[PDB]
Amino acid sequence: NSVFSWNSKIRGYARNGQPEEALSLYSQMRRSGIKPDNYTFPFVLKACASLSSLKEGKQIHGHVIKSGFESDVYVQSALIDMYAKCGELEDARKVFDEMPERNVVSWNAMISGYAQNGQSEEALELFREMQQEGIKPSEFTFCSVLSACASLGSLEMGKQIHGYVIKSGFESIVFVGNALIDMYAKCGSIEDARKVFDEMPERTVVSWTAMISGYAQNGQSEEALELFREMQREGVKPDEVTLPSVLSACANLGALEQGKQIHAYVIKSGFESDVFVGSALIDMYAKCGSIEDARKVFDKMPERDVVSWNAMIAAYAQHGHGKEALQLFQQMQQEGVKPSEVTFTSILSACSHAGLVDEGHHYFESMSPDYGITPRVEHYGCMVDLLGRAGRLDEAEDLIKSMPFQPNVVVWGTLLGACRVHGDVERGERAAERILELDPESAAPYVLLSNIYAAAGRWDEAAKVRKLMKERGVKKEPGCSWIEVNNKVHEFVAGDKSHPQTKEIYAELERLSKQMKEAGYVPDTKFVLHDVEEEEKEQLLCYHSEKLAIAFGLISTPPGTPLRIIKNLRVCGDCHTATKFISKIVGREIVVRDANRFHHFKDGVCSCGDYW
Ligand SMILES: [Zn+2]
Ligand SMILES: [Zn+2]
Repeated sequence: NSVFSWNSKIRGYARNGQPEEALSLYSQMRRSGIKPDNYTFPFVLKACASLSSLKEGKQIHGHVIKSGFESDVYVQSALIDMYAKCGELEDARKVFDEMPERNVVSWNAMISGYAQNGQSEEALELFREMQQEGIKPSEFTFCSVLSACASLGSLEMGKQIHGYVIKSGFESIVFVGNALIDMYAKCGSIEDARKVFDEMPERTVVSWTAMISGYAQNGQSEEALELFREMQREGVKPDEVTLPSVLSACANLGALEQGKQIHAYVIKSGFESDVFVGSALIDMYAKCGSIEDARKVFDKMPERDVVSWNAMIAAYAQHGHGKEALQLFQQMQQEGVKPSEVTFTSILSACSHAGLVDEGHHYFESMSPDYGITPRVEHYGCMVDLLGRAGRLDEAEDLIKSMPFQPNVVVWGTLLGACRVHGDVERGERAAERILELDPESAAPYVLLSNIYAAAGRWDEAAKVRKLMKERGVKKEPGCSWIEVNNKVHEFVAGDKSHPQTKEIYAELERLSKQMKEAGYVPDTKFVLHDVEEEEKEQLLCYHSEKLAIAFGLISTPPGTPLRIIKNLRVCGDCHTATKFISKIVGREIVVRDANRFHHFKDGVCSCGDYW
């Protein structure tokens, strides 16, 4: 016999998903006295990479040295790919540098090894070095560096690689089209991603999934759903990767009935038992204001891993069911499910929204000694929110300084929001400037500080803050409220008159306002950000978008039915008070999801405890 027979059988096993059989063959060849050649080693090393077995891979490296093939280009490229897929990028790089000759396959193995393992900068650096030497990149090369740009968020870089793909005539390769959509979406230019998606002559389910995900991640949930319907019209079958993004779009919109329709499709198509689909269903029901249906999904799941537990814990957290989240955190450990840093963000968030100060401190301090997990900046952010709700503003600011991280806008905004609740003008002042230094084009610090000054009677400084905001050309996005009625999502802006039942909506607000007034409600116009007469301020206040949505819900659903409102920005203090009164008057539960919290208004009381 000869090595050519063995190579044929090893090639067969290695390319049919039987790496262990290929390696078992390689061992037999060794005993039989037939020596491998430069064609055997890539297949056996690829088998090692398929199993993520560094030990055997290192043994084969030893055989490559002894056999005198330390200079063969294909063997060395196979060594690179083996070390990379085994999580040893330094060993792979060492092999790449010592090579006496490299072809394009060797560069792709090293570049892709970096991109697939997070080191996006070194991947692009390697790619720049590759182009100076004049080595033509293949379509796989471009897919790797496009994924590196997507990770880094550098849009201008991806635009460059896009031109390079146009130059190399790869723009019609299906994989390249998918990689470009993914890059543009994650870099923020969703229109250019759609431009690529429409131009593709051939689209797979991966192509549709990338376009749908991009829309869903950039908040554009309606276009995601429209493309998901279009995808069914063209005959492209969604799979277990498509559905989470579709569910995420439903989650953002808060359309509970649209979510249940996608849930039934999930059941029809047999994807319900998929673990990411189930976690997405939990999140979707939670985000749609139905903690009961999220719990039903969780309870009937045949398989519950860490992301399923995290999703259900996070679901209870954002609804302020703090004790239930912690009960689940305990139950999850008793069932042998190890927490992650995501679990701790959720249970610390649960302690925040429910005011469990002592519980939050103990969990946070227990992260490093009692688990393997060192706190990240979001865990410190949760703690700053916890201290803020407790009125311990000094502790919270000191924690921001004493933090072993760079303070970000989230952590300062948390403190700034806490300053508004507790009337801490000077600390609010400091927190605002810190936010402006980090993000000068954000409107939230200006509006917040103006509110601070106004509540404290400092009308002059409040006006100068608003004046400075207009000067710097910074504008806040208009408010917006959505409500699902009869399987349709109705949108309202402040003072809306475009709805076909405007007459009945405004008439219902008139009737309702008479009952609120008789119950003690007194409009507070102090923070109507409009330089107009008092009587005009009260008229604007009457028709803030969440009260239009509540009124539409009241005339469109039978009495006693819960109402579920989604607000894009924030529920102003007067609408929060107003909705407390309304919930008792109409005998309904009213659920408002604003940017930060879930407000459950029940019998004159809100679940947030008047801190948001
Ligand atoms: Zn309001
Ligand atoms: Zn509330």
